[PDB]
Amino acid sequence: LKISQTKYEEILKISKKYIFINQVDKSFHEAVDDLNQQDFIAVSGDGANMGRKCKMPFLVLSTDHQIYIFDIQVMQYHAFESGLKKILEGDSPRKIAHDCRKLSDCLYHKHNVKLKSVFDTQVGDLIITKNKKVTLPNKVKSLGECLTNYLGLQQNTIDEKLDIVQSTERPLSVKIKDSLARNIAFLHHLSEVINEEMQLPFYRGVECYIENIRSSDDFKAWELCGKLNQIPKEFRNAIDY
Amino acid sequence: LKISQTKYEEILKISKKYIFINQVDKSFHEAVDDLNQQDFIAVSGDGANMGRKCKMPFLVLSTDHQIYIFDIQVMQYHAFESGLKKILEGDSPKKIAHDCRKLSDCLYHKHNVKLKSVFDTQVGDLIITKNKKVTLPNKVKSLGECLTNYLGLQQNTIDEKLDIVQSTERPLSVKIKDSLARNIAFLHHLSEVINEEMQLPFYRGVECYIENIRSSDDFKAWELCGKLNQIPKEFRNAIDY
Ligand SMILES: [Gd]
Ligand SMILES: [Gd]
Ligand SMILES: [Gd]
Repeated sequence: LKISQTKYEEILKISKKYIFINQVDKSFHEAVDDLNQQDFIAVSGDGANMGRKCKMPFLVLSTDHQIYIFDIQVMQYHAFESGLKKILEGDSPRKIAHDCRKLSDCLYHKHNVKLKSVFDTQVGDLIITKNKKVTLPNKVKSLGECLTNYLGLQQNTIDEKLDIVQSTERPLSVKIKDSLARNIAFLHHLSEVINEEMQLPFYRGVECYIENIRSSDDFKAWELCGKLNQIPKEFRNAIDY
Repeated sequence: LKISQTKYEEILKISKKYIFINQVDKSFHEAVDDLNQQDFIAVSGDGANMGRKCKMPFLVLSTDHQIYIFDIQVMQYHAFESGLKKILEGDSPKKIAHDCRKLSDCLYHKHNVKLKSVFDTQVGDLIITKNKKVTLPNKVKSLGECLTNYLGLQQNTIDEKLDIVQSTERPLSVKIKDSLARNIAFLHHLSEVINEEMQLPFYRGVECYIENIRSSDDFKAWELCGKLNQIPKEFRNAIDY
């Protein structure tokens, strides 16, 4: 694990505590209001794996503290008109996704929802790789490959083959709901790690600031307190790469 | 304004709804628990403007939704031993600051708190500027300048010269509390804007993903659904500058 044991356990608990929503009722509106209080929500690709060829049977969204499964098959367009569309189309919250290409296609052509304002962790991995290796790799990384690489999770964490027929059977099984929740549970976290890893020069510049006065002897420190309109002398080399 | 009118009004409300804490009591523990639920908290530089030369009379911390003013002059080290130290020295939450140089100095030498894990918006404006202009500027930007530049706020938003004598008199005046709260109110939002503006290639790569399949005709779209281990054909061009 590259995440803490504490944080891992907290996410595992979140994975078990999902809320399933299959009517536009008070729990729906409470979910929509919680999603709208966040800077970032995560959206799973589960349910959109055929792009524009098929409607989504469900839509999995989370905050950093709570996972929601919306039963799109049963609520139909009502779930979108009652708040999900504005969430997905709006600037805020930003949507975290891992490879939103098919999600975007499915939402637009099957649900009339134009996804906008996304943090894509697959794109982030490509940016981190380019920053390090100068050129892009020839292939992209799966969500599970990223969860292993960035968080240290075991290789089998994501259930990648949900069965298309069971996903459309109702009542929706507990086994499928539990898989959907586990498959989204680490995505919020992944995004925070990838965002930091994208910004290595920035973070070196921060570390220069945090130390610049604090580590100096008194006379030096007092001289620097009078020169705060200036960049620290070691800053340019710090952020260099 | 470069922020929405709605968001502006939300932040001005937060600025008025601060909580003042001057004893290690139930409100204090409530605040520490709230701050520890967050990915990011902000920390104002107000109170630390002489670095190591003087103790902080107050410490102002905020979440995205709530401002807290802690009376360090009255609580003294109890406030740090009761939860503030671990917050400020821990990896999580990350602390947003604008120019943490003196804050870091004061916290360590006057309060035995080693600030760690910071997102510094002054550093972030430097990174943005270097990205755009190739080289670093010859001066740094104040918090007020960055608020105007990035959020569109008016020039006099920050009260940059708190009255030293009223800052150490108790009861702490409403005028000083109100200033302290106004001076931190916009810092969380500033950090979110600066974080996005640091990452322009990333965001163009994201827009490439959102459009790649969605904008294609059906034939192309379906071919692309069979080639998701590959990078979109225009992605390099998108992320190039
Ligand atoms: Gd988080
Ligand atoms: Gd309370
Ligand atoms: Gd925010």
